[PDB]
Amino acid sequence: GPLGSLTAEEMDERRRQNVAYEYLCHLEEAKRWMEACLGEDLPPTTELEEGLRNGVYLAKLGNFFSPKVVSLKKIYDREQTRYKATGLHFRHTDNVIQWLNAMDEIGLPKIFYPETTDIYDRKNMPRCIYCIHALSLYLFKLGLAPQIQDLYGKVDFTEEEINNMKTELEKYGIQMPAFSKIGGILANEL
Repeated sequence: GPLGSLTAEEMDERRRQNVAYEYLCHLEEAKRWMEACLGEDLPPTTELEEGLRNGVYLAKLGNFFSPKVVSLKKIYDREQTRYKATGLHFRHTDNVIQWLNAMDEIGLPKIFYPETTDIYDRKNMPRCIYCIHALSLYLFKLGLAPQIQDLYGKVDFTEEEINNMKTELEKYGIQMPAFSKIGGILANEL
């Protein structure tokens, strides 16, 4: 059975940083929209990056709408048991490559062509989240898929995480594009 404790406490009022708090908050949404249509107990925000890095989620997303472009039974029994054990065995990444090919379904530009080098990095992977956000309008373009809503700022976070966020994107130079203007390239060059 499940477990847990009973505690609650905070420091700041609303948040510490705007850019950082925006990043974390975004993740909380990316999972809400994904499960909103799919329907499955997904991991938390602090572990989200740990669940997305796995190709298992890369194929599941690239198969939920385009199960053709993506091979079948690519996922490792969709259990990710061996993963939690130690981590990636240079086999899960395979599912990632497929997801990248899914773009060929419509012929998206290069701006939406994330590399595996970023997906196989348990420290930085903005192109991953960002891309997942654009996928919303993508399907909504050649289909009638739902559109992600914007309401970041309803779920607070820790001080060590938020502060660490802006930090990781202060030296590594994490490209922070405008989520408001994502479908501006593919729209021009159809």
